[PDB]
Amino acid sequence: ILSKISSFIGKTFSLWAALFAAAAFFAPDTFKWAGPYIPWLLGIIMFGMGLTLKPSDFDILFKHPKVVIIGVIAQFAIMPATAWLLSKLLNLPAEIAVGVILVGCCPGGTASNVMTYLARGNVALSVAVTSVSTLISPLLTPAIFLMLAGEMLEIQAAGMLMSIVKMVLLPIVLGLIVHKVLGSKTEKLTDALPLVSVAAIVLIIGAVVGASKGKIMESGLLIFAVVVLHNGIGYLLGFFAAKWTGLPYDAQKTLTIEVGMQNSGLAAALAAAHFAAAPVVAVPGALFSVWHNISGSLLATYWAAKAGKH
Ligand SMILES: CCCCCCCC/C=C/CCCCCCCC(=O)OC[C@@H](O)CO
Ligand code: NA
Ligand code: NA
Ligand code: NI
Repeated sequence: ILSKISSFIGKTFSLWAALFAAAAFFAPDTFKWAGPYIPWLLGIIMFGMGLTLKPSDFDILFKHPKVVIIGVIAQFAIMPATAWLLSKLLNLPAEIAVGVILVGCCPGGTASNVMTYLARGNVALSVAVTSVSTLISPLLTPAIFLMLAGEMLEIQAAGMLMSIVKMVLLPIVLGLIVHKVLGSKTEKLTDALPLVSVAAIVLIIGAVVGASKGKIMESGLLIFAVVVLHNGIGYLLGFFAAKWTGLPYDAQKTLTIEVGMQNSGLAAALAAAHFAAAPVVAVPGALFSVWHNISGSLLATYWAAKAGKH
């Protein structure tokens, strides 16, 4: 029972998130109790990621490091640069540009693992690239964010590294330990992971939307269009990054999805933690978490149909 509702909730995530977002846009007091808990809500999500990691998920890293490295490089070369170029070309306000760049600087999101499966790409590659990007993000996300956004607002890069360590790295390590400890019984914790992760992230979105209602009223449509462009250009450059390195079609699909899909929950949590007096900074991350599941689903559905799915 717990499993099949998890799949339905997974397929309908953007609808649930959109309704919670609407509820927060008309009743901000609704989810403002969750604001202070955003880092912990993300911590739970990343704790779930650690519970599902296994040593065989890194077999491809030691057998085929170059393809994995290509994916990780494409992640941190395309999405931060794309966020900066969009911010400059569209002349976005500093607050919004910082939040868009912040999203672009985060690692990939584990949802890319599922979209890659649905798209019939290389799932082992998707899992490896997301895992590696995530584990090195405490160093790379602040470093790139500092370089691209440091002239817009004051950035405490070392402080953000420690935030990622506490919200990402330690929960993952706790998840790895708990799993090595529990062994096979861990399946009974991960049976709850999809619904818990969905509840946590919609709470983050609702808290972010409520705190920035006024800014969404004046800039909500602009931010949405930037997210669509940022996510979409990611797919495009990820695809051709794979094609021009000579990788096969299944890997092209994987890195398309890997690059365009982001750990946008982390971007929202970092903005809440470090830019709390500017709530709109977290809005790009919140919207990205919704849109990239819609866009990734459309892309995966398209590629599955091309691969012969009835
Ligand atoms: C369902 C399984 C339950 C297992 C629980 C494991 C979760 C462990 C996660 C820990 C992550 C905590 C790191 C969170 C610590 C950083 C929070 C912070 O300092 O920012 C200030 C905020 O209050 C601003 O809003
Ligand atoms: Na992935
Ligand atoms: Na990505
Ligand atoms: Ni048929």
